[PDB]
Amino acid sequence: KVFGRCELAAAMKRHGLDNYRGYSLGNWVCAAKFESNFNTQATNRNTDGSTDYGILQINSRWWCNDGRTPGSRNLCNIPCSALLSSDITASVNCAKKIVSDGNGMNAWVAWRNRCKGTDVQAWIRGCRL
Ligand SMILES: [Cl-]
Ligand SMILES: [Cl-]
Ligand code: NA
Ligand code: NA
Repeated sequence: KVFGRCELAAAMKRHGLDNYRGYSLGNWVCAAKFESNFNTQATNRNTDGSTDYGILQINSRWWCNDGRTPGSRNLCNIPCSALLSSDITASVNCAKKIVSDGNGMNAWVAWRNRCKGTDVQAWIRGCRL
């Protein structure tokens, strides 16, 4: 599914991401825009052979099992294909584990490089939430 901006913001609020670990909703919408262009089906291979999956581009090295990333972990205890669903629950629940692991949203390269230190509230402007 390709979400609209405000549709995704509402879904992420319904799932408890607004101010989760102190990150306002606009941070999560901004990260999703630049990680996946709001597309739940997005996949991208990494140089080390791992793959990123879904709206928040969650990595198979640590977080999910895709059957082809040797020596990797599965800390969210899910198949990576679950992260491509039109239902974002699995992606959100795994992202909550990632953002809580000590490095906050710096785990998402695109967030650090394109959202951190910008007016992230712009990403939810106009939306009925
Ligand atoms: Cl959803
Ligand atoms: Cl933090
Ligand atoms: Na915000
Ligand atoms: Na894995």
